[PDB]
Amino acid sequence: MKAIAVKRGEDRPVVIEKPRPEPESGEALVRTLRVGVDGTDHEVIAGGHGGFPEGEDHLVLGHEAVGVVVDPNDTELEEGDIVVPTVRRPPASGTNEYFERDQPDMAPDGMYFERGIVGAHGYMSEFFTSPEKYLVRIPRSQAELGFLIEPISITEKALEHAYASRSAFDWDPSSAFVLGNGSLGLLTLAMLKVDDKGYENLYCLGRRDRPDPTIDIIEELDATYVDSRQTPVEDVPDVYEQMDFIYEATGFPKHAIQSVQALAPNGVGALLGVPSDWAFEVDAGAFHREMVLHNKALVGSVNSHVEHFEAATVTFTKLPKWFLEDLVTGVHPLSEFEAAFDDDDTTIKTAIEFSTV
Amino acid sequence: MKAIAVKRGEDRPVVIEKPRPEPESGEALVRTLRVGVDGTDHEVIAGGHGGFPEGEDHLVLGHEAVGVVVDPNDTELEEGDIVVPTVRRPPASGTNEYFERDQPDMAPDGMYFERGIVGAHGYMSEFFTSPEKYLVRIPRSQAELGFLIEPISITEKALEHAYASRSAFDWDPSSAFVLGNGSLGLLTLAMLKVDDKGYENLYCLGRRDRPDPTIDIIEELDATYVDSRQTPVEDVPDVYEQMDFIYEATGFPKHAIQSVQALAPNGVGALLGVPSDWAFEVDAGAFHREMVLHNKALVGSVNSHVEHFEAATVTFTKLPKWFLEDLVTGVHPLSEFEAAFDDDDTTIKTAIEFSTV
Ligand SMILES: NC(=O)c1ccc[n+]([C@@H]2O[C@H](COP(=O)([O-])OP(=O)(O)OC[C@H]3O[C@@H](n4cnc5c(N)ncnc54)[C@H](OP(=O)(O)O)[C@@H]3O)[C@@H](O)[C@H]2O)c1
Ligand SMILES: NC(=O)c1ccc[n+]([C@@H]2O[C@H](COP(=O)([O-])OP(=O)(O)OC[C@H]3O[C@@H](n4cnc5c(N)ncnc54)[C@H](OP(=O)(O)O)[C@@H]3O)[C@@H](O)[C@H]2O)c1
Ligand SMILES: O=C1O[C@H](CO)[C@@H](O)[C@H](O)[C@H]1O
Ligand SMILES: O=C1O[C@H](CO)[C@@H](O)[C@H](O)[C@H]1O
Ligand SMILES: [Zn+2]
Ligand SMILES: [Zn+2]
Repeated sequence: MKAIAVKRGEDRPVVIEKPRPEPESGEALVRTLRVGVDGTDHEVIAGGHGGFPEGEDHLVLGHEAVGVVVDPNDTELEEGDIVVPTVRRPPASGTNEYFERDQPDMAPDGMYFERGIVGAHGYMSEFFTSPEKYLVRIPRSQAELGFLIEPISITEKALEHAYASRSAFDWDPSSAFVLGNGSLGLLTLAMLKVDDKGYENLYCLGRRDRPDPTIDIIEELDATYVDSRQTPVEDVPDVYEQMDFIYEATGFPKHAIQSVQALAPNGVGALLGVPSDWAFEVDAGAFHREMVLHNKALVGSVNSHVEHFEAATVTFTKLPKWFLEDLVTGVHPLSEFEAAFDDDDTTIKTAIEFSTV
Repeated sequence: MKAIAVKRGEDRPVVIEKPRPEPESGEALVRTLRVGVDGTDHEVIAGGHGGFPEGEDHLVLGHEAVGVVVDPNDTELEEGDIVVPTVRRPPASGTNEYFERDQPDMAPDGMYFERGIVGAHGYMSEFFTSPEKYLVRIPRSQAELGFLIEPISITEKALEHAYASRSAFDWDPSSAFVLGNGSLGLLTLAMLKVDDKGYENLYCLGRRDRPDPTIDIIEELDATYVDSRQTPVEDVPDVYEQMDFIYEATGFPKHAIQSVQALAPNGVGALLGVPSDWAFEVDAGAFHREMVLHNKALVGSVNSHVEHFEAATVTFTKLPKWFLEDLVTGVHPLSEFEAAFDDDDTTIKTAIEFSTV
């Protein structure tokens, strides 16, 4: 079968050939439909994040996948079920408490593999296998855009933890600020528009000149575009307002620290970005005083698990159809797979199509 | 009546005389028994925190008080009840949503007064009045050390919020690290020893040379003393272990940032210190990456409300008697009030006695 992989030393994704896998007991065989591409995949290709499987020359990419079950084997899945795989799997040493208690998303470094990212091959192959417990059934009609379920689930987890941090008092937020106009940030902005917390004012930070299709999406959602070149995060409360909820999706470390200054009293910032090393001079006193005297919280979040994927299927149905059309700028057949890794300003979310239902 | 106050421009606390107050409707008249002194009071005397009441030449100090009801007026309190007042009161402009919903501890700057700290006189007077709703009845036998209920309540709130931040997954901590060996830090260390979360290993950071009575208390609680001059917070995991829970009570901004490096995966730091301005070069990338990839949280907390004071009465009963004897290094009659504001290494928690039951 064909797969899309990065090879050690090499700079770009290439096609390789591998044998079709066979499911072991408790696993199903899945025929890949579509696999999404995101910022993390680019960071994996560049060497900034993740790592190869032990004793392998390559890493099959892709962690945002939707497929169809072709052989249920000895599982309770049915032939033709549409499934989305979770990303984390137990490491070489075997299972551990995080997997046994069904919270692998909380496992630390070295206690997991992430398919397509660290220590295990991803889903950009014609077929793959997975254990039934890591395959989430989704409604058949979400098959075409089912690669969005994984990134949606990322935000479902982040919101669960951020909101939990505010659960000891009566918190009623009205403003939300998304940092970053990538596919994760834009998806999250749309999710916040339909969130039960009832946000009245939405804002999204980027650094693009008009005309730009990410700006168009932000404004079409009735949100305000904030240009960080004009208004840095720390200055936002002077120009606009203090933000009850901040979701960071830039991977820029300055935003992790400065977000505290933009938060309203009793607010929380959720941090999702995978940053590079970076040192600078911080007013630590300002950071410290704001956190304490205004009862603020910062919560980091990575990965997601089954319940978050399930929640994502509900959120998906609430998203405007125009938004999903505008977000997904290209779905490319395997024959043109290279196009999916192009990253210019007009490329928002891409995917590679391996097969159709 | 006599009161202990700081006067504008002046450097030290002095005795002043004021008329005995009269309770309005819904208020009781309380005869002050004992009022504690803490780090915040010293910061108020120095001008680093708080502020005077509008149109007043002075501020009566003291926010940690226990008293006896002498006139219940038209309240449901009874003559002779032992009470501890809460600290926050509505500002000049009147009540607001935070007070109406019974969460004044969440009110931002300008939406509260704090008696003895900002905008309103404290409790270092022979008598004071308060609304019934802000007077917490405590068991009569806690009268002698009842000024500890307020600082205990501070930690009760901080723990509620920190633990709430971890409530979306199965968190079972085993290690806790208290930063600071002041009266708040030491009290909190003892509370953690009896906490239901079941901490096995306790640690407390200070910067004293032996012999020192704060070191003695830490070791007598079966905790490990960490000297920050030898082992800074960021290096603690190399020398000792990663900490599931960190409670910051130094007011040193470096600790607010560095605590993230000392946290175990999925851990939370609670920040309580009231810091001074301070800038330095931070590895922001390290901060950001740890928060995200290891699902960490930081929560700030200030003040406390009735439910926290109630909880404190239960915690009080669990604290070892030897510990309370060692923590309270002097209770001074009003005649020797100056002694209570002495701050040398051997002074831990002090109080001023105005009267006895
Ligand atoms: N925590 C998790 O489990 C998890 C899951 C998914 C993704 N992530 C991380 O989340 C981040 C976003 O993911 P993504 O797929 O949306 O990445 P992306 O497509 O690269 O989006 C990042 C966006 O941030 C913008 N940006 C960067 N610095 C900025 C600045 N200083 N001011 C304003 N905008 C700035 C970029 O704008 P320009 O294009 O103009 O440079 C870009 O559009 C990445 O770091 C990714 O690794 C984490
Ligand atoms: N959030 C709230 O509602 C609230 C409530 C109460 C108190 N607080 C704050 O909490 C903090 C502690 O209160 P407290 O009454 O316990 O104050 P404190 O008596 O002044 O105790 C602070 C302790 O921290 C130690 N310390 C300072 N810097 C250090 C460093 N770099 N390394 C190791 N130890 C260091 C000091 O040691 P040395 O004596 O050796 O200098 C001192 O013993 C203060 O900032 C106070 O304002 C906040
Ligand atoms: O993009 C991602 O990066 C994360 C870190 O590799 C991983 O945990 C998530 O499953 C994935 O969505
Ligand atoms: O020491 C304190 O400082 C806090 C800030 O002034 C105040 O809110 C608390 O009630 C008090 O315990
Ligand atoms: Zn992704
Ligand atoms: Zn106090």
